[PDB]
Amino acid sequence: MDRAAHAVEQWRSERPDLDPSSMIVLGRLQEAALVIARDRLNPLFARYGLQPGEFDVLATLRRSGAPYALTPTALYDAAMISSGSMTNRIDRLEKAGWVERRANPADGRGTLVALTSAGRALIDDAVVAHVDNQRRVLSALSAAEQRQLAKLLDKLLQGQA
Amino acid sequence: MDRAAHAVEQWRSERPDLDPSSMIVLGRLQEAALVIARDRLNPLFARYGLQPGEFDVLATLRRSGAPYALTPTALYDAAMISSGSMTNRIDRLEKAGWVERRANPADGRGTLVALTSAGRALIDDAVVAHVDNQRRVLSALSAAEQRQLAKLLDKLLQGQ
DNA sequence: CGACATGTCTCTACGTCAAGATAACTTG
DNA sequence: CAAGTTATCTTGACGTAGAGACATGTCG
Repeated sequence: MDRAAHAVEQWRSERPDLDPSSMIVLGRLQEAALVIARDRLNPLFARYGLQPGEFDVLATLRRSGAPYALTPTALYDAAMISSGSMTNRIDRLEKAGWVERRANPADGRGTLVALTSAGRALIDDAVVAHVDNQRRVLSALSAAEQRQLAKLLDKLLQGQA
Repeated sequence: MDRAAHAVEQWRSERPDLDPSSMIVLGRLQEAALVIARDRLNPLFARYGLQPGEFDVLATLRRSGAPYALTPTALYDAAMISSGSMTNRIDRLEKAGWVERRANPADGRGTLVALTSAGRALIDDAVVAHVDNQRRVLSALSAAEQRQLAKLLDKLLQGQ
């Protein structure tokens, strides 16, 4: 029995008026996200000098195509964090020399965050190591099992939408 | 296309030398965990005056049975957080009157964190709402799909 | 226009990790 | 005993939400 299953057995004993079965799937979802980030993905980003959120900004800039420049709002909408938290991520990356701010010509309120050449070289390198890492994380599942997990998670996400 | 699928399409265009397929399942895993906690689970805990980690401690104490008393170590092992972070959680709950610290008779180094009557009443109500909340969250999946999701996540966790 | 909305940062306040401290426990 | 380990808290550092501030964009 894993953590989620054992916790459900305790609740079945302590509150027989309750059906706590839902705790298994959602507990394992939470635990999987935490463990995979903490033990597998984040140490790799750290070897490149990046926090996970910093890797995410560089990846979002890079995959958006030349000239690898996005507004803070596009970045925080993509990252699903607050505007102020995105300011902090940009500040860290800017000080490290991986991105550069400039005025957005399209909007007087705006800023464009752009990859530097050094930032682009870093993420171009890290993304390959990252995907290799992700594949190893998933290797306990067959190809078909990974596809079905992706489908089940999409159905669950569409449910929230 | 959802967020993960669109991100993968961008990578396929920008780095055709790369196979970014793994990003779909792991991106959706991360997004699902965040969105469900942010939009569904954590607001409910807040209605009871609890942070998610505080709910978790009270739940761990309650489900362990009378006298609902566990050591900080048993708690932080169950929560998968560090010892110092568990101190903070206990501090918040104790100040709020939901738990009480006492010396552990079994270990001179140790403490027992125990539910108060008010803390037990709080978690006994909140856990019912929480389970109702979880079931609605999962209602987009059939019973068989939820079982399959649970099995696939267990296989993935054992892999780690 | 003035009223309202948005982009973005600054700021407070909090949960978190890891390192360190130290009393007490374990081991041999 | 003497050395090593564990329980637990304290502490510095950092990411985070979201309120607030303010310049600039949008609306009738």
